[PDB]
Amino acid sequence: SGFRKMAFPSGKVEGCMVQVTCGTTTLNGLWLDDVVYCPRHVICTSEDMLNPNYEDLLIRKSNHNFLVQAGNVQLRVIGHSMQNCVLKLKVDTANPKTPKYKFVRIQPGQTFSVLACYNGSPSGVYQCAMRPNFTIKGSFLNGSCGSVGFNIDYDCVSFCYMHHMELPTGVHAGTDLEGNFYGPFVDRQTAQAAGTDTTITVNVLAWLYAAVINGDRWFLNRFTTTLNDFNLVAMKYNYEPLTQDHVDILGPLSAQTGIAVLDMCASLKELLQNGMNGRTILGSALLEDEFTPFDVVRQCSGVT
Amino acid sequence: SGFRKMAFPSGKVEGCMVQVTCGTTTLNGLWLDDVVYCPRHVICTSEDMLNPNYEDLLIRKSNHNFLVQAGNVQLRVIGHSMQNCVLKLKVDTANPKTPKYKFVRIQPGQTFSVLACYNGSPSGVYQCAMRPNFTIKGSFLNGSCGSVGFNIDYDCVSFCYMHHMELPTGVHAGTDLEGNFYGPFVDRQTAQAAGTDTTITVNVLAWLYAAVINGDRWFLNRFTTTLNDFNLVAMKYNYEPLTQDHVDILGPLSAQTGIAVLDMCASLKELLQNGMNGRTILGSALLEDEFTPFDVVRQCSGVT
Ligand SMILES: Cc1ccncc1NC(=O)C[C@H](c1ccsc1)N1CCC(O)CC1
Ligand SMILES: Cc1ccncc1NC(=O)C[C@H](c1ccsc1)N1CCC(O)CC1
Repeated sequence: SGFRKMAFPSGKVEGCMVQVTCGTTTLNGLWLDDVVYCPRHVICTSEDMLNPNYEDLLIRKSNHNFLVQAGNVQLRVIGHSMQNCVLKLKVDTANPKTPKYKFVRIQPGQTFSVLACYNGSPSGVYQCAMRPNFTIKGSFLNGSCGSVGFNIDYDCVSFCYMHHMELPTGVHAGTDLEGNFYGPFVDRQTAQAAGTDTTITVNVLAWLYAAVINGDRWFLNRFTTTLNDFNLVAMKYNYEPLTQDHVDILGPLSAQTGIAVLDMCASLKELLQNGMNGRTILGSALLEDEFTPFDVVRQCSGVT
Repeated sequence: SGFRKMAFPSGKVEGCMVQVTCGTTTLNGLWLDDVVYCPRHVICTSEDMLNPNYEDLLIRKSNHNFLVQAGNVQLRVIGHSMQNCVLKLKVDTANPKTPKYKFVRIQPGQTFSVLACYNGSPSGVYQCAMRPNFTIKGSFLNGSCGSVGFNIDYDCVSFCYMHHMELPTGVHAGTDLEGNFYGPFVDRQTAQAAGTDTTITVNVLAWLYAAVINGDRWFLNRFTTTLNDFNLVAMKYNYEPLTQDHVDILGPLSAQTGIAVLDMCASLKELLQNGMNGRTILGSALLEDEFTPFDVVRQCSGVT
């Protein structure tokens, strides 16, 4: 009973967080095996944040300029390299707390947990989604760079995000663990506007199925629709188009509740057209889109 | 930038979770030092869940009947006792991962993180609040009993909740770590209706200050009010009365934003009277009450 925005347990990731300092800038690093991953903007000065040439700035840096501290103990840096927008600091000690891990590049719509950190210390954990405009609506202050996003599959942590930038509109941009930014964002203090923040339709449907499983059923109507009819409505409301792939992924939720996907689309269509009329669904007065069909199944079944 | 429902990092608590089995019932235990804490209803049979006499049922149990497993290794039970609605299983080994800890009994309005567990394994972490009717709106399935609620102050975990029951209305009831239920709830399969779920006014105000700090300012009006006038409005909308103690606790947020507490009360008064008019605040279409003034300060300052 109940449905909450739930994050993965953060323990496995807390054991990886370290502090990285270069000159006067301190941010967070991710220590996995004998490598510490951190945003390359740790090497940047204030007078050159507008147009930094990272290859040129990195030439002035040596192994001893990267100060890596794990808890209150210093790690010895024996190598450093730049991979896209991340630095990889080879240390002389493998992290004894290295969990089983993978690096994955997620697609928009996919959710993940963020372990927000400052000075290599965790402050909190929250659930996020890669928005369709490749931003994330996080909670990050100065010093949070290098904090990571991840998913967990039993004992394996799939790292998907590393925090790099705050856009002038208070939304967030970052990279996968290969240093490639999600979206068109660049690690420089320049005008970077985000595109349309559309709603993740498949996630809203999954959340409506979670609502039905938990007893919130007022929004269920006597209607049905087609993928094409639904998508005309979705386009009007800045919702992502629904594909047959999305219909297939919602299959288990459709099977559990006995509500066909296209019937749930018709319910969503009426909620978009009429609003909630001051009513709520799973304690929300808006349509939640940061639960994937996988998250709903996981939470509703109790996967550990 | 940004404001999220954030949980404490769960690592310190994950290292305490164990599985406790008595007969055919398996639930979660909290292993701190050489004691495992778990709900006493682990000893109950199905044919006696209506009116169990726990003292009498416990007489038929011995140390060897409580199976405690930490990871995949079995703990040896050398003593057992009942303290209110929790059992304390003395084991022969101190938990090597025991964090610094305290047991606290929280008041309604206070928030905490829950590490939901099944079979002694963590499934997720989410943020909760002790409702004014002493229930919690959690996300718990069968097998989640013994999962705990907690707050963290740097290196010290203050355990405040242990999950025991699901009420017929899908809300949750449990105890502090001394085994005393929050509210009037009892650990038996009987009719237990919850009282009025009123809104935690001081928390809503704190969240409105967080909204102002993060740029959502449309709701700020040209008005002010008094504690007495505000409280008449709060009573009408099933909001908890605001006291001078609450005004004092909001002081730091008032000082940071330059918005007097009574002016923020007047803004809240107009939001209650007029609604949001299809607008949102910190991505919510309703007034959020599960952030305390302390949580807002913590998140907005970056405490680790
Ligand atoms: C400030 C912040 C808040 C929340 N999340 C992230 C950040 N950091 C940034 O956006 C990085 C950026 C940068 C550094 C090197 S090249 C570009 N940033 C440094 C801080 C500075 O005040 C203004 C530029
Ligand atoms: C089922 C559940 C879901 C979410 N959170 C908690 C629970 N468990 C309970 O409410 C405990 C209760 C009990 C056991 C011993 S005396 C009373 N409960 C066992 C399960 C049973 O089906 C019906 C009674």
